[PDB]
Amino acid sequence: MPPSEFLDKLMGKVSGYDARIRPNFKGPPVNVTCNIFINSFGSIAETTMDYRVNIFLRQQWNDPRLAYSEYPDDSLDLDPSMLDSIWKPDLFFANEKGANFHEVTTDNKLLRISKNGNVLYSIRITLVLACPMDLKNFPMDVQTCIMQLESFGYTMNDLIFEWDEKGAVQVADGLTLPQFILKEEKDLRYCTKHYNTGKFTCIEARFHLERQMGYYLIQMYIPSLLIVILSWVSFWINMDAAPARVGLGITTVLTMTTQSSGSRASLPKVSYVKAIDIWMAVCLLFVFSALLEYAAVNFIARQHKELLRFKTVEEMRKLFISRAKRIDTVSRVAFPLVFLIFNIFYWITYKIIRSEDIHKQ
Amino acid sequence: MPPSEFLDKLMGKVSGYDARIRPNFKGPPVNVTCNIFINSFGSIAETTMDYRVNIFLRQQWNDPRLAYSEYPDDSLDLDPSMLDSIWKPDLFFANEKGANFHEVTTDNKLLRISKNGNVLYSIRITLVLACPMDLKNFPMDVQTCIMQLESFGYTMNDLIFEWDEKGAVQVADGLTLPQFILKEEKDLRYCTKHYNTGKFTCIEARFHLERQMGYYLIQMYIPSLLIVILSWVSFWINMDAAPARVGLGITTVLTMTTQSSGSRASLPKVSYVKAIDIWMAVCLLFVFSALLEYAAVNFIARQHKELLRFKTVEEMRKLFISRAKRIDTVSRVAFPLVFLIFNIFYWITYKIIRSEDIHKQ
Amino acid sequence: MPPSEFLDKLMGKVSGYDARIRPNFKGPPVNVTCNIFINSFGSIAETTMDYRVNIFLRQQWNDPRLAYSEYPDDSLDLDPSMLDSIWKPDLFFANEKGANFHEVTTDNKLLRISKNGNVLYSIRITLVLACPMDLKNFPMDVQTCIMQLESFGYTMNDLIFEWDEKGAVQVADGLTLPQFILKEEKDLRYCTKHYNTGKFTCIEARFHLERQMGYYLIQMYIPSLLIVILSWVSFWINMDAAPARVGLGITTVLTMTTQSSGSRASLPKVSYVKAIDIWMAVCLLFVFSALLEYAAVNFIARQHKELLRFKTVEEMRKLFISRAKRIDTVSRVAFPLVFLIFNIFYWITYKIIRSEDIHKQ
Amino acid sequence: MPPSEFLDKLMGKVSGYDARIRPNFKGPPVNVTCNIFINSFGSIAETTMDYRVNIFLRQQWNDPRLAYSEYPDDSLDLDPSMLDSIWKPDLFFANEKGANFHEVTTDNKLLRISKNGNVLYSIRITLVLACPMDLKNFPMDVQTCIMQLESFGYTMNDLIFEWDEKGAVQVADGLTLPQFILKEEKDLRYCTKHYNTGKFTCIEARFHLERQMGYYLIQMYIPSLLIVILSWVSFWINMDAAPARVGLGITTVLTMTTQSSGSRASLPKVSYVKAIDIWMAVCLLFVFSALLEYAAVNFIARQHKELLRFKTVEEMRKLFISRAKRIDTVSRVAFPLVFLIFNIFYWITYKIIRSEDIHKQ
Amino acid sequence: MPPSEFLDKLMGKVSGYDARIRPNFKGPPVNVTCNIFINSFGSIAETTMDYRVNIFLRQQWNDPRLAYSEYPDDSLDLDPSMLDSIWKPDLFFANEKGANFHEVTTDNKLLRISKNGNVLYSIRITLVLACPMDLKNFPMDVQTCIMQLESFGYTMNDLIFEWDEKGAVQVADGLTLPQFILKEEKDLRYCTKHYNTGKFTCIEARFHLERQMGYYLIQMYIPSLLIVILSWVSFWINMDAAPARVGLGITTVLTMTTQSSGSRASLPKVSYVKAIDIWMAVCLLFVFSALLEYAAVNFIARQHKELLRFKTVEEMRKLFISRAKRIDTVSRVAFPLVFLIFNIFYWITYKIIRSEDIHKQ
Ligand SMILES: *[C@@H]1O[C@H](CO)[C@@H](O)[C@H](O)[C@H]1NC(C)=O
Ligand SMILES: *[C@@H]1O[C@H](CO)[C@@H](O)[C@H](O)[C@H]1NC(C)=O
Ligand SMILES: *[C@@H]1O[C@H](CO)[C@@H](O)[C@H](O)[C@H]1NC(C)=O
Ligand SMILES: *[C@@H]1O[C@H](CO)[C@@H](O)[C@H](O)[C@H]1NC(C)=O
Ligand SMILES: *[C@@H]1O[C@H](CO)[C@@H](O)[C@H](O)[C@H]1NC(C)=O
Repeated sequence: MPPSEFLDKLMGKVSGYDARIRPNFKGPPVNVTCNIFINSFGSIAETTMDYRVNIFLRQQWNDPRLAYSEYPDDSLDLDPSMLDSIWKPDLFFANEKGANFHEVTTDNKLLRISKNGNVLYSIRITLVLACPMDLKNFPMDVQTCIMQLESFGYTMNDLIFEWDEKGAVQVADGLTLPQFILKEEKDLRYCTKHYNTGKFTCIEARFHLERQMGYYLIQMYIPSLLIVILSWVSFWINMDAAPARVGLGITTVLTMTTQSSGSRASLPKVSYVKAIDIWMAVCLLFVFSALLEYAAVNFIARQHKELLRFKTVEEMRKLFISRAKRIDTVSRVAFPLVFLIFNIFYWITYKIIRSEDIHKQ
Repeated sequence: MPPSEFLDKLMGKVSGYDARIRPNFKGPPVNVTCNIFINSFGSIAETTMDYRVNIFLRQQWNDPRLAYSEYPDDSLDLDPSMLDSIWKPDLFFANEKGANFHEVTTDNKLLRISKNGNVLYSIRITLVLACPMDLKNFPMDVQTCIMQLESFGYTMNDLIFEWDEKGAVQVADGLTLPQFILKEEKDLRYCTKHYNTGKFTCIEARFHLERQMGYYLIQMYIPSLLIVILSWVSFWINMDAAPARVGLGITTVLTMTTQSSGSRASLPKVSYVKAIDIWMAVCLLFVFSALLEYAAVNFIARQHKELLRFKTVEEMRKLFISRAKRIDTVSRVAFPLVFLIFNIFYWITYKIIRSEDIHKQ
Repeated sequence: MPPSEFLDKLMGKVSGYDARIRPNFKGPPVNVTCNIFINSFGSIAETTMDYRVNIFLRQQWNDPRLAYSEYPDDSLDLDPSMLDSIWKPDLFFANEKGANFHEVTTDNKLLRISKNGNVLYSIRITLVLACPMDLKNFPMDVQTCIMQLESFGYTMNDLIFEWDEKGAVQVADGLTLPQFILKEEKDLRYCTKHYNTGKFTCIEARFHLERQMGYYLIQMYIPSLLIVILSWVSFWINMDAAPARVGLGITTVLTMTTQSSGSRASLPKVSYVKAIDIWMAVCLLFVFSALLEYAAVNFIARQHKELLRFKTVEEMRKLFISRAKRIDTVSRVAFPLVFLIFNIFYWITYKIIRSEDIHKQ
Repeated sequence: MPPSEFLDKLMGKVSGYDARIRPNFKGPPVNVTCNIFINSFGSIAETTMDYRVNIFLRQQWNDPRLAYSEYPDDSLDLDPSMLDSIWKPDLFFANEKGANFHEVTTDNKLLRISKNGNVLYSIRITLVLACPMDLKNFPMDVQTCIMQLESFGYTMNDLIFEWDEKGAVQVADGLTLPQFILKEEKDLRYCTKHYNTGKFTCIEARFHLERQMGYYLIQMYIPSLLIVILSWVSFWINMDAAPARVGLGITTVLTMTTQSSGSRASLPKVSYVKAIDIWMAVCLLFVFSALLEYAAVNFIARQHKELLRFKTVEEMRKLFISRAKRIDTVSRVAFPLVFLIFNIFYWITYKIIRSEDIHKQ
Repeated sequence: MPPSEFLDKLMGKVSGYDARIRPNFKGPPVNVTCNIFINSFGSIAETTMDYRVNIFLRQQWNDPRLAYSEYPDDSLDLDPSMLDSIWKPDLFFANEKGANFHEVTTDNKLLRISKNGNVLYSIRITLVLACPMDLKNFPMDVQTCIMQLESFGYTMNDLIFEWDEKGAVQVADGLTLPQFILKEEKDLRYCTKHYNTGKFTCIEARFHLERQMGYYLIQMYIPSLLIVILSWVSFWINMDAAPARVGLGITTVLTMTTQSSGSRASLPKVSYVKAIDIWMAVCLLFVFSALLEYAAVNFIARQHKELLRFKTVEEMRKLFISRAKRIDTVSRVAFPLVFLIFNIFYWITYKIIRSEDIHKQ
C-alpha cells in the first residue's frame, strides 16, 4: 500500500478539501493553542527600542477534515513542502520591526497530523520585536518586553487563539544574556484588539529582564568616584597660594562634564532625568563646590594681604589666617562626610525602589 | 451549498470578470476612499531627512461587478491569497525611500466584499518616508512630515482618491516617541500632480511633531552655562598676577569650541545658522571676553611695573592699581548681568516664535 | 465590444507578435527617445564617491506591429502587469552601484499605445550612481555628476538611443539639497561605447552641483581663526617671563593639529592637497611662529640675565631689554597684518578659480 | 543510447520515485555521514558574539531506490538543477544567525550517484554562527566555537546523522586569521536534542581559537607602562615645591582613566572583571599612589614651614627635611620594585592558567 | 521566413537539445575561454580584508549542437530571456564574500551564436572579493589581490577553463582609485584545485596595487614630526628652572601616544609590527628622551643647590653649572642630528625594500 496515493488522497483534487475555507465553516470558532520555544534571545538596543529573538512557534488546531483513520499509526510526520495545501491560520506579531523565515538547506518547518484531525505546525522565525523600555532608573531597573500574537484577517467569531496550559513558553538550556538576566516568571495574558474593521484576537507573553550592575560600576561609578577623591586631595594638602589648585579644579570639572556626556552615549535622547544623571550631577556639584571653596579661601587671603599692606595691624593678620585655616580644615572633614551621606541615601532609595517594582509587575 | 463553487463562480474563467479592466470602464472615475491606521511611528533621523512608519492602509471602492446577491450574509471575509484575481488600484507613495511588505507566516492582508459590490482592502506596510525638515530653530521647533498617496498609472478621468470623512487617520493607543510629541491635529488636504504624461490624483496627510526639550537642556544648555560660570570665577577670586587665570581661560575657550563642534554632530550640514549655534556663539564670546579682560588688566599692571622701575612716582602707582581694581570689579558685576539680559531676550524671542509658528501651520 | 478580446487579440498566441524579436527586424535601427524626471536627488557621499537619485524613466519607441486602428480613441492606458508580453528595450546604467525597482502595492509602471504604434513606457527607479568627484578645492568647488544610459545587448545597427528635443530632463518642483545647489543647465551629450564584443549606444546627462559655504564657515573657518586670535593675545599682553605663554602656545598648536585632523574626517583619503589643507597649514604655521617668537624673546632675556650676573655693565641691559621689547611690538603689529594679506590672496584666488571653472564646464 | 531517457527514467512520473518519502520507509533510520570543508573562516566579533564561516557541506546517504545498474560507469555527475526531484534530508544549523545560499552564475551545488544508490550532495553555504565566548581573561584566552548540524523535522527513529571516520573536517590550505590561531584538534562529538515534540539528532564540531598577543601589547600594555614610567619621573627629579608635579600627576591619572575606558571599547558590556581590567586598575592605582606620595611630602614640607615661622627651632627643620627626603628616596626605589613584583606574579599566573585551560578543553 | 520558428526550432521540444547534458558528452572536455572587463574597481577595506569590483564576464565555448547553418548571417544576437534553455557552464568565484546579479530594467546579459556553434556569453556582476593583504610595511607596500574562477560541479575530465590569448583582462578607460594605483601587468596563471570529491579546474588573475603616499604624509608623518620639533624647542630656549618644560614634555608625550593610537584606527588588529609603528615608536622615544634630558639637568641643578646651602664652596658651583649647560647644549645639537640619521636610514631602507618586492611579484 503506497504512501503517495494516501498523501494526494487526503488533500487533493479528488478530495473535497479546499485550503481557502476554514475548518468548521459557518460554525464555532477555530480554537488554536500556541506554544513558544525560545532558541536564542538577545541583542537588546536602547537606541532603537527593540530586541531580536529567534524562536520556534508551535500552533495546534483541530480540523474536522483530514482525519485519515486508515494507517495503523496514530501520528505521521509529513513533508514540509506540502504545507501550502492546507489551512494554516494567519498569525502575525503586532510589535514587529520585520522578520525573516529560515531557508538553510530545506525549509525549517514541521507538519504532524493525528487520527482525529489534530494538526501540529512548527516554524522557526527570527523576530525583531519592539520593546518600549522606560529608563527612569537607568543602571538599576527591570524591563518588561512584549510579544503579541494576533490574527490579521479573522475576527473573534472565528480563529480564537489560546495559550498552552502546560509549558506555553520554554527557553533553551544554558541560554544567557551578557547584559540582562531573564526572569523565570513569564506571565501570560490575552488582550483583545478593537478596530473599526472589527474585533481581533490576540495573546501576549511578557518577559522580565534585570540589568547586570557589574559593567556599570567599573565603567561609570568607580571613575566618577575617583575624580571626586582627586578633588578632595586639594583641601588637605596644597598650600593656600598655589598655581596648581586651580589646575586640579578645572581638570576635575572638565573631566566630570566629559564623563557626564559619556554616560549618555548609547542612551536614546529622552526628556526625563535618569538615575545616572542624578549621580553625575551630584558628583559634578561636589567638584564645582571644591573649586569654589578654594576660591573663597584665596579671596580671604587676598583681604589678609590687602590689609597687610596698610602692632594694631598684627591683630587682624591672625584672624584672617585663622579664618582661612578653619574653613580649609572644615571643608576637609565635611566634603567626604556629606558625600557619604549622599551615597547611603541614593543607594538605599534605589534598593527599595528596586524591591518596589515587582509589585506593579 | 459549497462555498468553493461560489468563490470561483464570481471571479473565474466562466465569469466575465477581467482583472485587467477597471470597474465602470468607459465611465465615471472610480472613487476610492482611503483610511490610515498608524501602528508604530518613529525613527526620525535629521541626517537622512526621513522617518519610518508601520501603518495599516485601508482603501474602499465600489465595483459594479462582484455583487453576489446570493448568500444571506451582507459581508464575507475572503482568503488573502485570492487578492491577485481582482482589480486592486495602483497606489504608491510619492516621498518614498523604499518599503517592504509583511510576510510573517501568511500574508498580512484582508479582503471583504458586500452585497452591493463594495470592496474593503487592508494592507500592513512599513514605509520609510522622506521628511524635508527645516532646522532654523533647532532645539525648539515644530516639524511637519508629509505622507502622500498617489496613482502612478491612472489619470484624473479614472481612479479619483478621496479621504474618509470620519476617522481618516488613527493612531494606536499608547503610542509615544522618545524625542517628539505627535500632535492630534492631522490636517488633510489633496494636491493634484501635473506631469507631461498627464494629470494624476494625490492626497496628503500632514503630521505635526514638537521636540522634547528635556534632553537638550541636560546635554547642551546646562554644561555650556557651567563653563561660563567657570570663566566667571577668575574675576572675583584670582589675584592680578597669576599663572592660573591664563590656564582657566584657555581651558574654558577650548572646551567651548569642542562643545560647539559637539552640538553639530547628529545634525546634517546646512548653510543657515541654527538657534543652538547662536547660543554657543554667544557663550564662546563671553568666555573669550573674560580672557581678554584678564589680558587688559595684566597689561595695565605691566604699565604700573614699567613706570615703577623709573614721592612724585608714588602718585601714579595708586592710579594704575585703582584702574586695575576698578576694571576687575566692574567686569565682575557686569558679565553675569549682561549674560542674564542675553538669556531673557533669547528665551522670550524663541518662546514668541514658538507661538508664532502655529499660525502658518 | 469587450476590451478583453482586443487585449489578447493584439499581443496573443493567435497574433504573430513575438516579444523576442525587435521591431523592424532585418531593418533600420529602433530609434528610442528617453525622458528623465527627477523625483528626489540627494544623499551625496564623498567617502563612497556616489549619490542616490529616485527618478522616473520614460522611453518612447515606435513598433510597426501593435498598431490597433480599431477603437475610436487615439491612446489607451494599459495594465502594468502585461508589460512582459512586449518588446521592451534593454537599457542599463553604466555607472551603477546597484538599483531597486519599486513594488509598493502594485508595480510602479505605465504603458500607453497609440494608433500608429507608438509605445510610452514609464518606470520609477532608485539609482545609486557613482560620481568620481575631484576635490582639488574642497569647500568651494563645482562637481559634475554623470548619468549614462546604455544598451547592454544590442549594437549600433539596432536600438539607437536619443534624447528628447524638449524637456529631456525635468526636476520636481521645490526639490532642494542641504549641502548642494543643483544648476539648471543639464548639458546633454552622447558618447558611444566601444568594446571587443561590439559598438554600443549610450547617452549621457550631466548635473552641476555647487557647495553651500554656510556650514564650512561655522564649522572650520571661524574656529581656526579664533585660535589664531588666541595665539595673538600672548604678544600684546603677557610679560616676557611667564609660565602661561608656553601654555597658551602649546594649547593653541595642539588644538590646531586636532582641528586639522578633524577637517579630514568625512573626506576620502586622497594624495593631492585640498584648499582646506592649505588654510589649516597656514594657520598652524602662524600659531607655531607665535610660539617660536616667544621662544626667541625668552632667549634674548636669557642673554640679558646671563650678562647681568657678570656702570659699563648697565649699558648692555638697556640694549637687550630694548631688543626684546622691539621684537615683541613688531611681532604684535606684524602677525595680524600678514594674516590679513594671506586672507586677501587666498580668498581672491579661490574666487577667480571659481569663476574660471565654468569655462571648462 | 541517449542520456536524457535514462535521466527521466530513474526519477520520473513513470518511475515510482516519490521525493516526499524517505528511503527505507517504515524501516531502519536513514544513516547520513556529514563532511565539512572550511573555505574561509573569519570575522569574529565579540560585540555580537558570533563569527562568519563560508563552508562546503557534504552529506552522503544511501537510497535503496535510484540504483541504476545500467551504465558501464560506477558514478555519474548530474545536473545541479535536478536536485529538487530527490529526497534531500532536512539539515539546519542550531546556532544560526542567518545564512545565504550562493547563486553566482549557476547554483553552487553537486550531485553524484553510484551503482548501489549512494548519493553525494555538496553545497556551498556562508554561515553566520553564534559563539558565546567567555572573556574572563580577555587578552590571553582560548575560545571554543560551536557548529551544530541538526534535523528539524525528523525524530531519531529516522535520519540519524553521523560524522565521517576519516577527514570529517578539513580546512583550505594557507587559511589564516589576523587575530586568532585556529588549532588543528577539532574534537567531534554528538549531542542529541530533546523537545516536547520529540527527540532529534544533532552532531557538533568544536574549533579552538587562541588570541594573538602582538596587537594587544602595542595597543594597551606598552602605553600604560609608559604612563607609569612618566609618573615615576616626578620622584627622582622634581624639587619638593613645584607647580609641575601636580600637573604631571593629574595628566597621568586622567590619561590612565581615558585609556581604561579605551580598552573596553570593542568589548561587549559584561558583569565580570577581565584580565585587562586588573592590569589597568593596578596601573591606575600606581599613578594615583604617586600623586598621593607627592601630596604627603608637600604636607610634611608645610609642617616644616609652619614650624619655621614660629637655635632650638633649628633642630626640628632638619628632622622635617630629612623626613621629606627619606620618604622621597624610599618612594623612588620602592615603586618600580613593587611594580616589578606585580608584573612577575600577573604574568606567571596568566601563563599557568593558559596551560591549565587545555585540560578542560 | 519567420525568426520565431527558427528560434524554437534549434532549442525546442522537437529538437533533441537537452540543456542538462554537456556538449561533447562522453567525449573530450569542454574548452572554455574566459575574458574579463573591469567596469569599476574600488572600495578596498583593510578591516574586512576585501574589495568590491563590478565586472563584465565573457566566456566562450563551442557546442557541436546549435550549429544552425541556415541564415545568411554568421552571427546573431539573441534574447537574454532565453538563456535558461541552453548549457551554461557552472563558474563560481572561490574567494567570494557574496555577489549580486544586475536587474536594472531587463537582465544585463548577452547571447551570441555563430554558424559553427560558438557561443558568446556576457554577464555583468558586482563581486565582493576577499584579498588577504599583508601589512608588514603599511604606508608603502604593494598588495596583490586575487580573482579565481572555478568549476563547482565538474571535474577536469570535462569543462576545462582557459584564459584568452589576447586581451584576457581589460580595464575601463579613465578608471582611477583614490588610495591605490592599479598596475598594468595583470599576470595570469592557473592553479588546479584538489578535493576529496575530485580535481576541479581553476584559473586566476592577479592585480597589483600600490599605495598613494600623499595622504599618509599629511595625516601622520608631518604632525608627528612637528611634535618632535616642539619637544626640541625646550632645549635651546627655556631656562633650567621652569614650570613649563615639564608641561611641554608631558603634552608632547601624551599627544604622541594619542597619535600612535590614532594611526592604528582603520587598521585591523594584527600581531606583527608595521612600518608606521616603527616610526611612531622612534618619535615617542625621542620625545620621552627629551623629557628625561630635562629631568637629568634639573637633578644636576638640585645637587648644585644642595651643595650651595652647605671660597672653597664657590669652586663646585661653577662645575655643576658648566655641567648643566654642557649637557643642555650637547642635547640641543645632538637630538635633531640623530633624528636626521634615523630618517635617512628609515627612508632608504623602505625605498630599497620597495624596489625589492617586484622580484617576488
Ligand atoms: C473553543 O472553546 C470554546 C470554549 O470552551 C468553545 O465554546 C468553542 O466551541 C470551541 N471551539 C470549537 C470546539 O471549535
Ligand atoms: C465620484 O464622485 C464624484 C463627485 O460626487 C461623481 O461625480 C462621480 O460620478 C463619482 N464616481 C463614480 C460614482 O463612479
Ligand atoms: C532613426 O533615425 C535615423 C536618422 O534620421 C534614420 O536614418 C533611421 O532610419 C531611423 N530609424 C528608424 C526609422 O527605424
Ligand atoms: C545505521 O547504523 C545503525 C548502527 O550500525 C544500524 O543499526 C542501522 O540499521 C543503520 N541504518 C540503515 C542501515 O538504514
Ligand atoms: C581542449 O584543448 C585540449 C588541448 O589542445 C584538447 O586536447 C582537447 O581535445 C580540447 N577539447 C575539445 C576539443 O573539446
